[PDB]
Amino acid sequence: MRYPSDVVDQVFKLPPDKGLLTWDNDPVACSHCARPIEKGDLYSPSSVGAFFSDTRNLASTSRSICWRCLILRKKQMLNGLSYALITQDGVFQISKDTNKAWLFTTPPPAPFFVMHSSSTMQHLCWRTPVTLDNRLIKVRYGNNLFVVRPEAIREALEIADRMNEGQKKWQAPIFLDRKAADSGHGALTKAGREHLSAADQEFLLNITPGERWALAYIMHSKRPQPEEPECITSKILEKL
RNA sequence: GUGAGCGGCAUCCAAGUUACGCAUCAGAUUCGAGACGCGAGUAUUUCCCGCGCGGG
Ligand SMILES: [Zn+2]
Repeated sequence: MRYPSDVVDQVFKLPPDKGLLTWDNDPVACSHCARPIEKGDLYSPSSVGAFFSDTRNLASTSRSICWRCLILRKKQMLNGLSYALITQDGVFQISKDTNKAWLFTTPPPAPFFVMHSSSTMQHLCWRTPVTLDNRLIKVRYGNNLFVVRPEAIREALEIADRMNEGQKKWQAPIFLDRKAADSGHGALTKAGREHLSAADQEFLLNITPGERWALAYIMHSKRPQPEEPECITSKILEKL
């Protein structure tokens, strides 16, 4: 899998819609997934409407949308892929905290896309870049493009465990917000400020925003136990 | 063509109501406007201070 639109024909196996124009000009990328639209490929002109708030994330100004993206842009597809992890095998739901911990500590090997909506409904799937290697996971949370490294997540979890192994009252070394919205997101808490060594503080201050967002779900007083998410592509196909 | 470019934390809200610086406490005890200015002592030079003259 190479493009976000590749999930349609590879895990949803949906044939293209009808009434679609056929490109008969010089190739140009899809305005959504940057996929080339060569001669003979089925496309459709852009008709996003006045409620499209993702003009900044458009891959190109070609005003053309491939059929895979047209399938992806359906309301049933948007709602189904709000908290979805699309691997080669199928589509899983990472909405639960345990699923997030499993994904960010024991990721699947194959290429996969990670989606997470920050609101009721958002355009995600055609914006998420593919994660080619599980060591450098690219996560699209709403409008933010996050890079999550599972090794850094594990190291931060170990740092917290060493910090709070003895004290009965568990305290978060770093202030984290699940929405990545608080003005104190990523700042060191007091307990971590005078209970962590210089190296651990330096490591905590030098984590990517995506790692802070992930730890905002995985790092708590009682760490969630990782579990495999349930397959969802059947539900999405049935509702489509 | 710096994962760039583009993007109002913004709108609305009474610190207010009620409350005695007040009650009590000698500026008192002693003592004169009534006393204080020379009619006090001889005759012509003696030791001396400034130097004929000032002066013990
Ligand atoms: Zn596309």
